[PDB]
Amino acid sequence: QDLVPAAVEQAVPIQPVAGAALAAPAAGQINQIDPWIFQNFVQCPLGEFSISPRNTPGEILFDLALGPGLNPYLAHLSAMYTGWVGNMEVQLVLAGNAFTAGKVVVALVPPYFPKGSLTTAQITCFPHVMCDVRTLEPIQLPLLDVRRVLWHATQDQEESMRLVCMLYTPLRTNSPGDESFVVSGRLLSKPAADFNFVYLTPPIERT
Amino acid sequence: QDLVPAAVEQAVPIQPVAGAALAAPAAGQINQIDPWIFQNFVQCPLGEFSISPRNTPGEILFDLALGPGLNPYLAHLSAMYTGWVGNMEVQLVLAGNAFTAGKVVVALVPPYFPKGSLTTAQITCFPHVMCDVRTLEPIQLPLLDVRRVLWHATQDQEESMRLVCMLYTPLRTNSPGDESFVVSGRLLSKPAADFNFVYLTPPIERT
Amino acid sequence: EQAVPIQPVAGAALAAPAAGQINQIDPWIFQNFVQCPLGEFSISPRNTPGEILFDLALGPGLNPYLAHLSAMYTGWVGNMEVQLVLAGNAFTAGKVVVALVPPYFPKGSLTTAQITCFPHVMCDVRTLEPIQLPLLDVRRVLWHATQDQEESMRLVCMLYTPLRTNSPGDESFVVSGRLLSKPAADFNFVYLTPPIERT
Amino acid sequence: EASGQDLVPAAVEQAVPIQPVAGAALAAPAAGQINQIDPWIFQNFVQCPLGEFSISPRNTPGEILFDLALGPGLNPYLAHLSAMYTGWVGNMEVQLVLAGNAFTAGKVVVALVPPYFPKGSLTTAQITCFPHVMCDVRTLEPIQLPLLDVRRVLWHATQDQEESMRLVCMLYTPLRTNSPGDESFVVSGRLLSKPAADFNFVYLTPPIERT
Repeated sequence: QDLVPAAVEQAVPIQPVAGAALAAPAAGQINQIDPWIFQNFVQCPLGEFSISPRNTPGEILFDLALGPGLNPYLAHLSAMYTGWVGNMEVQLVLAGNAFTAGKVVVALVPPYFPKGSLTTAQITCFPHVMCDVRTLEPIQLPLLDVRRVLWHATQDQEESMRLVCMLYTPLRTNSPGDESFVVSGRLLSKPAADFNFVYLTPPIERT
Repeated sequence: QDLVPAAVEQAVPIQPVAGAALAAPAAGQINQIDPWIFQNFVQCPLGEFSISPRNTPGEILFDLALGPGLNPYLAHLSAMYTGWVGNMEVQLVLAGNAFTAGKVVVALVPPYFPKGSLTTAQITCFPHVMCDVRTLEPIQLPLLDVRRVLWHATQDQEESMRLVCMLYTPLRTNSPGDESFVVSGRLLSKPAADFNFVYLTPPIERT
Repeated sequence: EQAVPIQPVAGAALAAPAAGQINQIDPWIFQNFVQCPLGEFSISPRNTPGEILFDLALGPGLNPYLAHLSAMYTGWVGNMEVQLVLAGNAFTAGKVVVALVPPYFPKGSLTTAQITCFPHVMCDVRTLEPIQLPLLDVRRVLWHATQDQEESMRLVCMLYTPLRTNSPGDESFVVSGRLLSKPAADFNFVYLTPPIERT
Repeated sequence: EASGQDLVPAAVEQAVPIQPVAGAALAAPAAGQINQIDPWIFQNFVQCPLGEFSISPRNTPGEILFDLALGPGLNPYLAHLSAMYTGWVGNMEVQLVLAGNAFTAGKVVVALVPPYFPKGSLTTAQITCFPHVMCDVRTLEPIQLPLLDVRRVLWHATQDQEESMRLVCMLYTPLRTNSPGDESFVVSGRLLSKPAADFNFVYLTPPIERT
């Protein structure tokens, strides 16, 4: 006998990817960061968007890319280093009342996947999480570092794992004053447990 | 003395059915699949429907059937094999605001049950789960493999356990702009812990 | 050469608990390869590769003695053992592939490439000894019923690589092949039954 | 024309001067998932998609009989699986079937040209400069030979624009026959393949339709 539940958490599963352990011998240095940067999220420099009843399902709300540019602290430290390697952790927040119905999908698109058009039927094929616009609490995901190079360079804009958000179900409400109720959405990020820069360097302050 | 609670999870109970353990001696092979296919749901190729205030209670919203056709990964691997056996796991998501009231029932209709008309009084007789249209999180169910044959054939459209969704309680709202508020609904699926194909075969790509 | 990527298929040890009886066969029948009813072909130098030389499914109809015994029982189950013979001297060249298609497969054309994807063997036309290989009873039911031909595992023989020989003014020197079969160690009939007249 | 041993059953694998090459073991700690292909695929050889070719007595020494690059496009199974993932690692094992008639004669050469080598000419003067084998068109047994993943990065994207150690078989000596009558046996050569010990893909993706 057994008993299967009918409601479980989302909890995207992963297989741990190595950070500095791969880039160690081929890098001149391995530079730590302030251990408190791992300790809270912070709004990504571009983590801003807004859903609207005039968005068709399938539209990509945002498409971020793993890197130190997702965290204003890492973005500031990146001026003193030539490259980076490791994982990060993102979270999303929405602003919707009980009148807005609709669901979006946040998926972890890997690198080297053909950058083209994604259908709603495809977006769920990736490791993902489904979030409806009525949620109050933030929703987090691990941005791993699937890569075939030992460590990326900061200033060269390497290709890494992306994170895409698609409007799964058409956002629609009842008929109060609507079509003027953009659901705002924000993104915050913080380095995962295995993030660190690669080579100390004069702060060039121009990146 | 004792104390019985008043609110528990749904958690449909099961008795484990054997997968490859039955089909082992009478099959030429037993082919594994990528162990990561077990690790996330993905929208069923036909997992799309929509409830409307113009649906009478009793209407069947969808009726799926156990098989590799519920998962685009299994559906793709099925071209290299002649048959399959095992269990799967489905989940359902809805898109409703706080104004839509109504409940549906998801039941596991067994094979060889007379394919006819099901009343609302009957739908709850099966192992089922009750879901109201206001739910935010997905709701999952185990699609077991009740069968009297050792293993089904992929290309012959065998008869297996179905999964039916009936509008239990009439979906109705208050009176904002309504009758134009179809509650979208989607289905995702993934192989259970005991799924595998039966016989390697040139990929015929035409199924 | 009897090494194909296949598992041992249980027969008559899987159908025993649900069969009323398990009837045996005259053991002499186990010791004589008999010509299958359509297990014969003849390759010509102009036969294009990819052709189907023979195709035949497992069942009691592959053996005259087994076909005669089938009229006396209700069901049958078990494997068989076949061998291919080719008539070619040392001055030939060309290959023939023999595959084991599963007992559920969309019928139609098979290119010379797909035929290799099954558990198969490749055979040169210069092989003296008969090529032996098993015919296992892959199935979903326990034991097949004698009075209705259901899907069973089939042998398919495809001309893989064309024939390269000289030939005199006549008659182009075909390479003829034949196929013989016999019951395996655990081929049995199920339920003794009065032999109905039109079987 | 007969079953005799007047042929060259040179199934001998001359020691190809090349070290072993690590496969998926290098990309495992860099892939976010755990992936694995059907073990039965590792069992039997199968004709490569473009696995057929033919040698005519009018072919000139130096003509490329075939030139095929390492990747999932060498097995129907692997090619079908490659539509589900994004990236692949590992080596391959290839059998060459050259069992021409006993009245024929001629030799070809198979070489493991490394990546980043300029494609194109590959003249007969330099085909032997690579780790190679010399094969006779009258060989009975299939000639086994490895296809290692000599690479610069961890894995190759399943979109195989990458550079992989391609394998090239070139006609070395002209094909000539010896039978007394008005006919030169054109020999039909085949190519079978199967994944090596630790060939593997990396990251699951939606199985695109038009691969």
